[PDB]
Amino acid sequence: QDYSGFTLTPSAQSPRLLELTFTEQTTKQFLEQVAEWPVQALEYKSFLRFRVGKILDDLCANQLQPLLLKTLLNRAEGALLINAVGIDDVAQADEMVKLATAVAHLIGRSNFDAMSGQYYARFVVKNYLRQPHRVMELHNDGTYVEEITDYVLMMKIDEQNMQGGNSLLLHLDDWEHLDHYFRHPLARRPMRFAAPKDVFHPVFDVDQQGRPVMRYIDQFVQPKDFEEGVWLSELSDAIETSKGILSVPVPVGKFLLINNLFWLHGRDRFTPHPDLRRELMRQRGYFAYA
Amino acid sequence: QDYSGFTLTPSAQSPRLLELTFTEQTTKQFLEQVAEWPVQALEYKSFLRFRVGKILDDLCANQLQPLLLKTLLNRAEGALLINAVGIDDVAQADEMVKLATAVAHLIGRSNFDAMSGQYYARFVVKNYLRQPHRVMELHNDGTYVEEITDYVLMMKIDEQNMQGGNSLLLHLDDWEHLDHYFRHPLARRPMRFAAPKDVFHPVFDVDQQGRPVMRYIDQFVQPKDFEEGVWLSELSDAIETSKGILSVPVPVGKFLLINNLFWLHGRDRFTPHPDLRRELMRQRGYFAYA
Amino acid sequence: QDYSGFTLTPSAQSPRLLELTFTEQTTKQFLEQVAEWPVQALEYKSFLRFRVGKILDDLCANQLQPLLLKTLLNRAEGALLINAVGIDDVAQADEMVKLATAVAHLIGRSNFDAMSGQYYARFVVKNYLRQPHRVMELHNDGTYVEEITDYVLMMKIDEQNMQGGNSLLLHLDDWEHLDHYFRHPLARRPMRFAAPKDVFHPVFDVDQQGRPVMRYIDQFVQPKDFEEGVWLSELSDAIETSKGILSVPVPVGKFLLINNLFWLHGRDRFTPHPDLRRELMRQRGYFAYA
Amino acid sequence: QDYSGFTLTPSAQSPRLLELTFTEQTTKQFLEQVAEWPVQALEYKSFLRFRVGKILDDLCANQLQPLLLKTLLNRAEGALLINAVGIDDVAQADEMVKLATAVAHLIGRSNFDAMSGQYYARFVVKNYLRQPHRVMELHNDGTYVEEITDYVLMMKIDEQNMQGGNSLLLHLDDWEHLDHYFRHPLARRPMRFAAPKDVFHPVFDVDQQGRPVMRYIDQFVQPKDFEEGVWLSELSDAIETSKGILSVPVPVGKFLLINNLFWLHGRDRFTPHPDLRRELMRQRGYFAYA
Ligand SMILES: [Fe+2]
Ligand SMILES: [Fe+2]
Ligand SMILES: [Fe+2]
Ligand SMILES: [Fe+2]
Repeated sequence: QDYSGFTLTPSAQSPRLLELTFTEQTTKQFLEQVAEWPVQALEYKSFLRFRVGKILDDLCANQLQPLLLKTLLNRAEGALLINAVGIDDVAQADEMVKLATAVAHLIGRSNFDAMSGQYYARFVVKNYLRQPHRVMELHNDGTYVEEITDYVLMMKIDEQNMQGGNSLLLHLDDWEHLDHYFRHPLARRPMRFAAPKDVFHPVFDVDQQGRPVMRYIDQFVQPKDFEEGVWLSELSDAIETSKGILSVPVPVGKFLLINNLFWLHGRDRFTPHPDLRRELMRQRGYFAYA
Repeated sequence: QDYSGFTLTPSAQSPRLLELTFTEQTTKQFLEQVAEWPVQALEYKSFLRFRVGKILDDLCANQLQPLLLKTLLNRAEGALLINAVGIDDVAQADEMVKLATAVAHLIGRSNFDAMSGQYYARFVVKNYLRQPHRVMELHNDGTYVEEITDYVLMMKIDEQNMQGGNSLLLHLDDWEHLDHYFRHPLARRPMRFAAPKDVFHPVFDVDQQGRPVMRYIDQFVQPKDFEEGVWLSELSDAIETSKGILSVPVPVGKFLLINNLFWLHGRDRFTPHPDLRRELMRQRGYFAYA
Repeated sequence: QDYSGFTLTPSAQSPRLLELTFTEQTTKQFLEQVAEWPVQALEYKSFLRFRVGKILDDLCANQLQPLLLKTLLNRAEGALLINAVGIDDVAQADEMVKLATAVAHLIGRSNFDAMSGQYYARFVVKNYLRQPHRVMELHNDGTYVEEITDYVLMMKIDEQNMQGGNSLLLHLDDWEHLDHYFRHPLARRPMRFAAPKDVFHPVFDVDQQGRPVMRYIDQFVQPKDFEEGVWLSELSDAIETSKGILSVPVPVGKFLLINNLFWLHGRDRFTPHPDLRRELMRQRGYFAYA
Repeated sequence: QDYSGFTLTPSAQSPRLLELTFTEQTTKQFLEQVAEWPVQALEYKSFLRFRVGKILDDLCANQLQPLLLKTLLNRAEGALLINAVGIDDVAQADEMVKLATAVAHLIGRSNFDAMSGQYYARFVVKNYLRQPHRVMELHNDGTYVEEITDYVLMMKIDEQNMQGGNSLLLHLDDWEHLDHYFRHPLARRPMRFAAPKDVFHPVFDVDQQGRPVMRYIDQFVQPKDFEEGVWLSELSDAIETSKGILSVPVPVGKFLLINNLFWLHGRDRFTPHPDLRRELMRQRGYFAYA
């Protein structure tokens, strides 16, 4: 398939993860057509988040939106690494926020983020949970609020003096222990989840066709007793040692966009360096389509 | 396996349907040990329904109850035809009610039946829905009340001048159109069900492992529009013409006991005869096990 | 416009009331294709009401359903007189119920009727509210239940020795006093309505575009005081003396199908005759369309 | 004061009870102007109850309605005996229902009556609670339903071979034991009232100015214990032996209309006679005024 305005190819890590790259021409026209709205105008007026999405999609002859949706909702796939030729440097952070906003608002809506007070959040890492030699464990987002998070978007804004730190991904259908954990008696028992109002939901559920989906994070699940706590500790080990995990470099200017129901994500350890600098932007939300 | 007090063999119709026959000795001892409780005492005091179950199970060295449960809950099976050597005539109707009560109360509890005002009901057929030349369509029981019916028990009390009229059975896993109907967009949409307070639930759902189960009856489903109504009418035809349907003679003194979640049941047409007489007893309820 | 399977022409009474007549060929094929479902099967299985609708629509090359909907929802129209060549005698009552059922279930669903215990009701008139010399006052149906009745269907099944008795119709946009009553302070005040649980709603409301619609009947409105009661009594007189009222003979085998939000209906007086016989069928329900 | 269409004079029993008599001319014009509505039309269409009220009031140059309201709401009065010259015989029962309906619907609305299924009820007495030698104890109406009854209307339709049976009345401000019972600790304690859903309210309350009002009947009050029951039994005796009670003959064609908050009513004993005949009509409701 030859698409209008972008190309599409499988990643080096997995055929489940597709790489979508906007052509230089699409990128220039996009930036020109959204220059009248600074990032602040997107912050203030949520309708402009959808408008910039429409602008990008029209520049791709209305082929982008159905491709995004089909890829993210397809159980066999459900993940994209996305970039635009010519947006690849920390000095273009505003342009990166604009691009990611447009893509996200073609498939749904980005929820309010408590860490920033906006629909997206940016974080800066320089040199117990912020240990460089520790892996951030695989998890799903949104486990401690009532409404389901359908997607997670993570964009690399900057990277300096950085060895390691790849994003880690696990698709449930590549996880060799899924069948063992999904069939356990505890799998579909509602458990308490709390951040530091509590919600109750199981670790596993099923999609419309009956296939397993997952809502799990070690930090926010609150086992009520020994039985639950021992089972969860083993679950954790069975995720973290999986042979199906992907290790994905996210270069500056690219972002991962993944279906949060059947992908888990995390982050690899990295080398400490006095002049290390890593900057990320995230957006999480719900799918909505006509 | 040689069981104590009963034998067990697959039916002529399907390996999914097992035939359990209590030996003559078990039958005589059972009747002796429950003779102090007439059927009326079972009607009045629901604990005696469980007591007579315990009596039958003890006579089978406590092998009956786990066999019943495992067979009814096993997706590959989930149906029994049950009888007792020496109970085979309409004059022993009381003994038949006692036997069926004991078996049912080993796996759960029989619900109140509006047609009789008791935990079981008996009906007598002699010569538009009571047409002999019409098939009673395949359906699940309990579709129009809030709590799920897990089992259906149908016992033949009497049969005279009767050609045809077999019980019809369809296990979902023998139904060739299951995949087509379970994946349709309407399959898991809650629909209104009413008898002649309304409840809302879908036609299809899933068991704990994600496999399809069904709660359907043509008469009590109330489609809200053309879309729903046309789809249900086709569903009906796809059930009634299935090649997977079993045709099971139920002789006097035997009863079918089936898992109402993944078996549908109905009844075949029969020949009119001036001196026809058919008498049935039913019991429906929920599973409960330690 | 030449339609496939039916013709369509304005009535002698008003361009707002269109007459739709199924051709003889459509009628014969329709009756052949629904002969396997007697009226009782429609009573028992509500999905078959939609199926017979689909059968009629397919015979009209799928032109009937969009024509019905557009006519009934069009403010300038909203009423049909409908018949089928060859169905015109009391001996074909079953065929008349089948036809009217098919048409109704193409535009929505007919609600349960307390007078019959079915989705339609038939009534037989032979020789204070059943006085022949009295007009049945113009009204809307469904005024004393919570959910809105969108349509009313009234079919003449039989008529013998009958002088007068036409159906009376008033479209709000032909009512010369609408503006006076819709602007009164009482027009949009919720009032109590009860049949002989009470509901509360105003006599007037507005459609989506802001135009007046009405939910009124003299018998079931319960004014709470002198002010309300005097105003309603004048409203009544202003309806009953309107110059915009239509007088429509409904011959045997025809039925009126009207939008109950902006049409009121009633019935004219008639001559007593020892051997008078009039038989009607009604169906009332809600619109539903994809 | 000379009123238009009626005269007004204090009763022989008490200055608190005024007698209002419609003149012969007002009566004839009233009957002429309401002849198009039989009593059945009033039953069917509650707005006509208010319309006939308007007709009577207009014939009294709009002086009747404010006189009715002021008299019934005035604490010093609150009771009327009402009649119309020329309506005085059982053969004019329909005219009596029309008159009483008009008066009542000028001051409020008559509630549904369970004994008749209509807004008024008629009863016929001929020769333990229906003993002739027993007094019907003084009480307030409406004590066992949630909403307050503000007025009681009792009209004599017929009387034959009748000695005694006067209506008994007690205004709270003529009751010598009021102060003793109103100040008791139990006076304002909510008690259970039930007819043969229960409501809870005290025996005494206060009007807007802080003056005592009463909601009491011996038959429907349900004391919860010895304390309540003994106090109520003494209350009863203190009402029934009061020196303030009025004894009012109600002749055929007249009706009492009383404020049910500060008047109690009952009925005196009477002589048995083989050919006794007494016929009453009642209406009870709430006040409503602009
Ligand atoms: Fe995360
Ligand atoms: Fe059944
Ligand atoms: Fe009507
Ligand atoms: Fe009373």
